[PDB]
Amino acid sequence: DFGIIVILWKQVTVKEDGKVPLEPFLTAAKEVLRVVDAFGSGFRIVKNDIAGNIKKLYRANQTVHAETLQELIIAENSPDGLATVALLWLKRAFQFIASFLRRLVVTDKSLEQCVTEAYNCTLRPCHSAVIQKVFWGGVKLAPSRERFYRKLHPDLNIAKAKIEEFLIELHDPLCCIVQFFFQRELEDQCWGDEVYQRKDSSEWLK
Repeated sequence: DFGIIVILWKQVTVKEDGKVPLEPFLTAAKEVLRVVDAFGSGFRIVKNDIAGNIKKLYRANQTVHAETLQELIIAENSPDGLATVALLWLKRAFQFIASFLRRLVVTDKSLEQCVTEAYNCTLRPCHSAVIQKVFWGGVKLAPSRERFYRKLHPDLNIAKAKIEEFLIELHDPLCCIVQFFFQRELEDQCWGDEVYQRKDSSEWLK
């Protein structure tokens, strides 16, 4: 039931105030692991990374009881806060996953060049040289575009249709966080996928 990812991210409603709901965002964040599960063990860094992040956000949020991501980060007011460093990395991961899945659903480039350009414009600068080698090691274990699609949903056309709707819904909450971490001067390395990150949420398809 991969399509559930579309519905949960839609629940991450960013209205005019530009705030991201904390619980709808985190439930939906957990369903993104469906992506590293279809990629396989070579995505361990991304899988464990996101996971430790979804968990740490819950752990951090407590006495603060922030309702949205914005309020939670404001309460810590510190680049080294547990929740803030965690969301910086979680966002970077979805920019990567977003930058990746797009290069897969619209362009005709291989999955390999896909993981490369995606990584190259997001997390690569954030990884020490030794960790970059672990990631490239993991890309050696990558499926082809078709096996990737079929591990998400038995029917290729649906899996593809459903990643497309997902990317549409992940867009504003993720981009709200991206632009927000800069307002707080917390992002100095990861720029992400400029196209996907352009204001419109369906533009990147054309």
